[PDB]
Amino acid sequence: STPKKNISKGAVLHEKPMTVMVLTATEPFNYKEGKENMFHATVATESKYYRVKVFNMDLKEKFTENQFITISKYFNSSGILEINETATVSEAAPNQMFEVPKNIIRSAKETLKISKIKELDSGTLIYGVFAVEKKKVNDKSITFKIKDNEDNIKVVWDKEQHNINYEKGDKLQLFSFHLRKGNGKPILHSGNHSFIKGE
Repeated sequence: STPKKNISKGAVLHEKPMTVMVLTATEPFNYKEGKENMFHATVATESKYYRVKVFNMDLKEKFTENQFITISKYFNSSGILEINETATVSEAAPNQMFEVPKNIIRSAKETLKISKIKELDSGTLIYGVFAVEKKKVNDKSITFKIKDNEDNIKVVWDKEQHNINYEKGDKLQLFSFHLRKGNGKPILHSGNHSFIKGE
């Protein structure tokens, strides 16, 4: 009876309602064959921004820029908000609304330096806008080398390569990539919810 369907392993349920303002939301996309589409979103309170993964497509209309929504029975997976059918998502009441500080909006849309990304814990989910230095396509994987002014890192995508035709010099917007660290150079690797988009 599946109230944790599509939800990450050790995600914590939050029953208390939280009002947020929607900052950004991607289009729905297929992340896994046979599964309902999902989309990525970023959302903010007065004190913080959150990355959001929503697995219920009945909610896309709720996730529009500058809309205030009240969310309850959502899951928290190491700081990432995950929303399925269990959640209640309603239009916010006027007195639940608020001003979002400029610094919160800025840091929500900000891209970390690659050198700084490598300092995060292994398993940290990575988001951001990066320039492509080069790419290698083989049959089983696409391997990007992304760079900024100071550093570079390898990005591995081993899922469907239908719309991953980006080229040298293009900027990629990455969503929910896994930072992998261990015996060797850190890499970013695609995972279940990984998504790439231009612009």
